[PDB]
Amino acid sequence: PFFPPLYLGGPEITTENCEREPIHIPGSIQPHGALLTADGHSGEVLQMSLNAATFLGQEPTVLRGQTLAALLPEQWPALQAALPPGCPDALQYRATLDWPHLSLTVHRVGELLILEFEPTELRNAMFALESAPNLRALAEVATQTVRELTGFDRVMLYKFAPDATGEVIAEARREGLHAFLGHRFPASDIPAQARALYTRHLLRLTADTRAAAVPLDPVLNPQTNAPTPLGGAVLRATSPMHMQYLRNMGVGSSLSVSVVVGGQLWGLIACHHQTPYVLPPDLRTTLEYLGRLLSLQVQVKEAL
Ligand SMILES: *C/C=C1/C(=C/c2[nH]c(/C=C3[NH+]=C(/C=C4\NC(=O)C(C=C)=C4C)C(C)=C\3CCC(=O)O)c(CCC(=O)O)c2C)NC(=O)[C@H]1C
Repeated sequence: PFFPPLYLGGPEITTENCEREPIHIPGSIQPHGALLTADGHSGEVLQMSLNAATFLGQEPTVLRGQTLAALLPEQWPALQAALPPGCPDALQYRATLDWPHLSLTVHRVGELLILEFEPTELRNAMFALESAPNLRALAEVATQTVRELTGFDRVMLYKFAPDATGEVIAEARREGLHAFLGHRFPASDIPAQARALYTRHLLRLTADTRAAAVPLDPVLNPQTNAPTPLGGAVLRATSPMHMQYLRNMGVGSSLSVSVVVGGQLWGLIACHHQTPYVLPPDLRTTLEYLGRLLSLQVQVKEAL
């Protein structure tokens, strides 16, 4: 069972109890975007990240209490129609706004809407994946294609063994970087609660491995007096234990995509950049689609 989070009197995480970190409810986000939560009926703004002013151009005490009908009068009616009560937490409403461009992503958890604001601004990929004659070739073409699309310094295909140890089975990397190909890593480097979360939510990232997390205020959802679930928010703050691991490897930006085969976490497409780096929201949607394509192709090939 999970420890309480830091804001409910829980301990700082050490290597003795990695697996008990409640990574899904950090109560904070990464600073390259802004997050609001709102009531799914009234559109009343219930929580905001403390940096929301410098993104949305209003005072911090002024935003709390207002409704989305006032703030987003064009989007509010379509948002309600798109995410009605009872819909699953995987469904996403997406829009592009002009601002004094911002990408808006919304999902629903229970009676709460979660709004993510970020600045914004493939045919041949599909047939490259289908053409591969064996599993190795598919792995190599997948990492090389993802690197061409994104510009990341390193793209790995990271495969889980039955005992949850991992191995880099294919790799595309920048000239001068040393190889991780064939190296194996202990199960605890990606602990059990992360592996479970990564089976339901297929993409996550750390844009800057040195940036401090920005709190949500208030930290608890006023509907429930309980933590806000952020498992489905890409702006979710990353575990400080993983951030340190990345800094010690010399990585400034990290992103991975889940490869899910037969409902099981088969591997990750895992990406590194040496400097901080924000991938555009449109291009993340493409990566997500490639992960599903790769999952189907990996399934049929493992028969042979
Ligand atoms: C005691 C805590 C430990 C710990 C926790 C932890 N790790 C993650 C997430 C990831 N770890 C990854 C491991 C690797 N990346 C690599 O490049 C290599 C080697 C080539 C390894 C072994 C990966 C890929 C992830 C996923 C995220 C990403 O793509 O960057 C988490 C979950 C983080 C989050 O989602 O908030 C946690 C809690 N890792 C340890 O090593 C010990 C100290």
